[PDB]
Amino acid sequence: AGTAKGHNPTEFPTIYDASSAPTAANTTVGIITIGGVSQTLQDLQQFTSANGLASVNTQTIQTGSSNGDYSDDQQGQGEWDLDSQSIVGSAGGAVQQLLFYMADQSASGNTGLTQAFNQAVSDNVAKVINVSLGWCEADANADGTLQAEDRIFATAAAQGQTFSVSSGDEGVYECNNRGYPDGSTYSVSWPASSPNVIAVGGTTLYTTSAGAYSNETVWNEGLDSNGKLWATGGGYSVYESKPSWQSVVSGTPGRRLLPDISFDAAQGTGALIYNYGQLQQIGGTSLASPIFVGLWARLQSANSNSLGFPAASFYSAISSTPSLVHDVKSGNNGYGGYGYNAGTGWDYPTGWGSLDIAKLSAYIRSNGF
Ligand SMILES: [Ca+2]
Ligand SMILES: [Cl-]
Repeated sequence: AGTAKGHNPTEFPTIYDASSAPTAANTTVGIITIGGVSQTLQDLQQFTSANGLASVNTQTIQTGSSNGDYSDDQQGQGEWDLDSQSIVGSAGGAVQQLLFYMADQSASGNTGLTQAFNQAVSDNVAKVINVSLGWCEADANADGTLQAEDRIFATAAAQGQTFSVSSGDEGVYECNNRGYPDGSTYSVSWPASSPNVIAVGGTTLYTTSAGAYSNETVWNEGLDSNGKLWATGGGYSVYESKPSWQSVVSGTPGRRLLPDISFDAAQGTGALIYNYGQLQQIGGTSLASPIFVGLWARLQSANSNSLGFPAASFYSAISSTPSLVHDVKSGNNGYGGYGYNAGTGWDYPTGWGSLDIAKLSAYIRSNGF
């Protein structure tokens, strides 16, 4: 029902019932990037100015060597643009500060990215940090990246910071050359599979003619011209054990199940983003995660930044309180009859579904989080 169309980031508060919440003006938000953000900061200025918003206070942080390579990755600017504009829109147009934690591009292995995570945790200034990135968890495990980075995320959670991590864009086929159909062989992304982050999957978002929420289905846009699947990542880690709050999803393996929650990701229902000055309609779970980050930062500002890492509370609250979410029920995250199916309650494509922010805010006021 409803219509599939692109959306300005300033629409996400209306869509996810956040208009009545404070903005994130009292919460600092981080974004992990690969390389520099010089064009992204110009695109952010275009965004805030076009939408008549107060300018956003930004900082850029070289997280690795002094002599590292923090040049702009040109294609990457569109990703940091998606992240930053979607955060600020979802946040209601205001964040206290946006911190870009830039990974060194000339560091060995995945150590530039690991150092960017590390800096965000060590500084402990951002309450919420967006990670619109990932790759096959088995590859991360094989070279020690998984173990090194999980230590950092564990410190974050203990400090009360929320890392939000996109679940992936390959459906169940993350490890098959990043999204080529592979029958019944299913896999998941890192760092989404960490139990120390909030993993965010993807929906197809339908709105009414007045722009209200109508419905969400699983994000699955099928194959591109290369034969690669575009769909929400979801499944379970082969390595990470199930954190005990996930026990409420009965009949699942003893592994970290993902995603936790989901928001808009279909390109066909995606965000209108300024990229090198030009408006483009962009999706991915790289959209869904920044939507969560901006919305969650509103709830942090409503609660004096006192909400800790929220995974356990999400699973207890939502399992007991279905009115807190839009439960996705239709669609699949594979191809050719394979993959996981959405269904009643928690499912592998979408987790609990999307948050109804004003309802969650009322729950937190009554019950804490
Ligand atoms: Ca569901
Ligand atoms: Cl845990």
